[PDB]
Amino acid sequence: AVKIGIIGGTGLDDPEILEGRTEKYVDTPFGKPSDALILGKIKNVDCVLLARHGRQHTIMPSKVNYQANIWALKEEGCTHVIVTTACGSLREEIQPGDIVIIDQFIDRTTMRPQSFYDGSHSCARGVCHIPMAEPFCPKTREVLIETAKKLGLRCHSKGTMVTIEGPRFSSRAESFMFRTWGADVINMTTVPEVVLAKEAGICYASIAMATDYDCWKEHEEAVSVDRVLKTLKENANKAKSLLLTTIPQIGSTEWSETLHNLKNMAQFSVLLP
Amino acid sequence: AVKIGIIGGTGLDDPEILEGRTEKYVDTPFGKPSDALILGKIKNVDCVLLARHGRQHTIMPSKVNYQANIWALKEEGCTHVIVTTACGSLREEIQPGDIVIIDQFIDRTTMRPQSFYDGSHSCARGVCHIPMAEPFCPKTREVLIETAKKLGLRCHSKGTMVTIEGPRFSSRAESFMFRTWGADVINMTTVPEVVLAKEAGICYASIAMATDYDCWKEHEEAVSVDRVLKTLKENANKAKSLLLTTIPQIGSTEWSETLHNLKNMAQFSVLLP
Amino acid sequence: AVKIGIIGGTGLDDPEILEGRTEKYVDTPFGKPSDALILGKIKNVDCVLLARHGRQHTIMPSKVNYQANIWALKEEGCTHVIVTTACGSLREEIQPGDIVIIDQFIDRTTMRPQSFYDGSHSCARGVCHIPMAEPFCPKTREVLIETAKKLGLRCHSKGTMVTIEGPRFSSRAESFMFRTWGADVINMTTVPEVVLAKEAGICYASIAMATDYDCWKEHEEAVSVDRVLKTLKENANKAKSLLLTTIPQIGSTEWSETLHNLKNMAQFSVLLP
Ligand SMILES: C#CCSC[C@H]1CN(Cc2c[nH]c3c(N)ncnc23)C[C@@H]1O
Ligand SMILES: C#CCSC[C@H]1CN(Cc2c[nH]c3c(N)ncnc23)C[C@@H]1O
Ligand SMILES: C#CCSC[C@H]1CN(Cc2c[nH]c3c(N)ncnc23)C[C@@H]1O
Ligand SMILES: [Cl-]
Ligand SMILES: [Cl-]
Repeated sequence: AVKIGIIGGTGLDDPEILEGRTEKYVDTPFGKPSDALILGKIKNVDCVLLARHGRQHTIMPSKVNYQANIWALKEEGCTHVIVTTACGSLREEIQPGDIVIIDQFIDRTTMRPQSFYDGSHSCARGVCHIPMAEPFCPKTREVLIETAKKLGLRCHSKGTMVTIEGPRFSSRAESFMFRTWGADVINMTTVPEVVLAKEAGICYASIAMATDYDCWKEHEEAVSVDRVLKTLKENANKAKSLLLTTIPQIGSTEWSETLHNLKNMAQFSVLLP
Repeated sequence: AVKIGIIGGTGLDDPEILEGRTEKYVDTPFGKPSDALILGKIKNVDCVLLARHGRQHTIMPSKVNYQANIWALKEEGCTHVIVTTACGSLREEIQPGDIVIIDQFIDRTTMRPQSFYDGSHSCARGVCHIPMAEPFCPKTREVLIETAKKLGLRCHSKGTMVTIEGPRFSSRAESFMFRTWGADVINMTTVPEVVLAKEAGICYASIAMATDYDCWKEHEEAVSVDRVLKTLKENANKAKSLLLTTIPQIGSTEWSETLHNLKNMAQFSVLLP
Repeated sequence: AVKIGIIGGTGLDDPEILEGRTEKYVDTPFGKPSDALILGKIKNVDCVLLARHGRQHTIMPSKVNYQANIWALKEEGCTHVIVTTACGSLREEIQPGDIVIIDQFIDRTTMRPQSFYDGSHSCARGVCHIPMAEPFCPKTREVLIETAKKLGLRCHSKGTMVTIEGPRFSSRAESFMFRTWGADVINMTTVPEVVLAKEAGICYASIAMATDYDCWKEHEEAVSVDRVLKTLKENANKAKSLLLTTIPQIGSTEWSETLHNLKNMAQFSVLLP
């Protein structure tokens, strides 16, 4: 049995993707999630949708309760969390509207708790050092890549996401710099969402959608809120189709070994007295 | 009508630059500014001076209330904010005593709010993502550069400021590293001052004064508090002359289109529900 | 007269190194240290041992009270602080089990106070900007290197430690990146421990022990908590022997000029009104 958590990002957090919807507000040991969980189905598969920034997009990236969001999805019984995230492109070949099925990150955040195991919660006791060599589930990523090909979508099979704190966009010097570090796309939300999913033993993958070329590339429209939202208005349907078609495929294969290995990694990352 | 906010940095925060001075303590939604606003004039031009670290230099860079400072200057009616900032040189050609009219930054701060739009203040509602491609006003910078040439000052026309959290100085490995990233000068205060000025719709520019070569360059005196203050004692008059001569030139040209474009950029960076 | 503070890191915080042990719990203006001070001797030399993470390893790196730990050791009268720290190797030639007598750092921490002089404590008044060009005591390092050679240990004479916030391990993209920045080893605790020791006027040195190759190097066992603790179980005796044999050598040479120079650097880093 699988259950798919969906975290919707900017422009890309649409409840109408699920059939048989029911709204459920929850609390967690780490506070309230961004908004109500939306429970529902894609074909025969149970899903749980959550708007990263709230359904009215009122929560900036620095203030998103990543702990509560992941906790809530875990507690509802999710085996997988597949998210969407708008991003800037740091590579000529990654065009606005393209999907990138990211496989790595570089952290540039500064303000965010990255662990459940902070010494202050009885529900997460001990000192936990989660491995991040392979932060995203490669099996979930594989299904996303295969499905995007079946849909004929422009989709990059890997990529390194640099996650900045924000909410400001990057300077040009920063944009240039991130290119030298080997970053391929830029956003404000992947870290610590991916990290906490891993501590939760959840298969996590990210549908990154390029919306702009940040500010490094000449003769392109400058990143701005309006430019991002424009690209998403034009291209959001592709992320929706990809979730709708991927999720049944996840539901039809066997995940017990993958989930057991993740559970083991998570459990053995915690040192108790 | 222009009104010029002046934020004075280390060694470079002198009330006697203004004629017809009056002290005004203010409060803001983000707390108290570093010290009293000093209201006054340079020739016919209204100005507002504020000591970044307080007039006795009692507030370390991490604890400066950048939000309150920018808010106070905005509320007093400033159209421009021209600041001074001491810095380390990361380039042989940038000698101690030189001025750099910086045009870019790299953020290495970790502790600082970078936005007015934190979800907690009625005066700044919404989610704001300000563009930082061009963080400094190029027209204000142009007048500073032109004026420095008229004064015969050693002045670099551009440069990338890496802003570290401090209050410690950088290690040698860090200094080396920042050079590879393309940083030209190093300080602890540009970020988030520049960012918040942009959200405020204010033309912001920075008179950076090199005081040392940080710790990368052989056979130079090591950076220390005493070395910084020594260089400033010797060279502060140049920043003073540059402000005194630049500000009347700003006052004599037309800023309405520049200010309108900045106001638009700022306003359209905010998403409301 | 010398007195050697010892901070023990992961797997490497063993009270039985000291003869004539007495436990002493203390408080400081910055809160409680990680655990009781253990007072005792190595040959004729007074020492003070403190477990960085508490004796049961219950305090994650982000939550270690670096200020209290250094303060407590200073207040007990330590002239030197020699620490152990497990780390990942970022260089082929630094093999698991090797010691590195690190001489530089790159900060990647985000959550940590790095100064005693925060404006909130009467015991540390003023604005302090400590120089970090040479963060570790070269004389203490020299004795460690010489002693490791006398013991026949695999020991690297220098190295740059990148200190990450954690508690997660690095992604592969990050690991790759830190290699390009010239980092040689990776940990979560050197910063701000080294910085605060310098403000305290204490000779600080670090016995770094490589436990893994992080996640950059093919055909090596992946970093995990279990892998780290396994390497330490196998190799901790080497750090113990090195402390036991180094400390008497420190005790037998003259430190007054070295300590005076450090005290001066620390004192002149503070600006008062
Ligand atoms: C309000 C609103 C909507 S626009 C700002 C969103 C989009 N997101 C991703 C993003 C898209 N382009 C980016 C870029 N160039 N840098 C960082 N992040 C991004 C970053 C913010 O969460
Ligand atoms: C107290 C006092 C006066 S000296 C410390 C000031 C100077 N400033 C700028 C600065 C000058 N040189 C620097 C360097 N090498 N690194 C960072 N920042 C700087 C950083 C601190 O705010
Ligand atoms: C609980 C427990 C014991 S394992 C986690 C410890 C070891 N330490 C140093 C360390 C060893 N290898 C590392 C690596 N690859 N990255 C960062 N840090 C490290 C980082 C954590 O404090
Ligand atoms: Cl923080
Ligand atoms: Cl960084």
